[PDB]
Amino acid sequence: PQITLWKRPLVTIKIGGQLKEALLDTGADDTVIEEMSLPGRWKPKMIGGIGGFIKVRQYDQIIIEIAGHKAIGTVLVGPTPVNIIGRNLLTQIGA
Repeated sequence: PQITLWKRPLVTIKIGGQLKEALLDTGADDTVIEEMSLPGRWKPKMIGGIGGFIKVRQYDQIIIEIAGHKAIGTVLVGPTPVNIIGRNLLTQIGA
């Protein structure tokens, strides 16, 4: 089975005690989470640039739990299929 590597189990994150599945993407500078409802204040955000033009919402005061570690920062929310993590969180963990 060398052709395919079993690789250790995937990775999950805990937001408010909720279990979610997300993939790591070093190519993503920021983090985007599929559309969902969350408690607390929210703000409308728009994206354009090149190849973009959709309205999304974001949260600027939420806490994320990773590998039993607490972290506070901005967490952009969009209609993306699932959740994707960018360098913002990847580097947050440190080395």
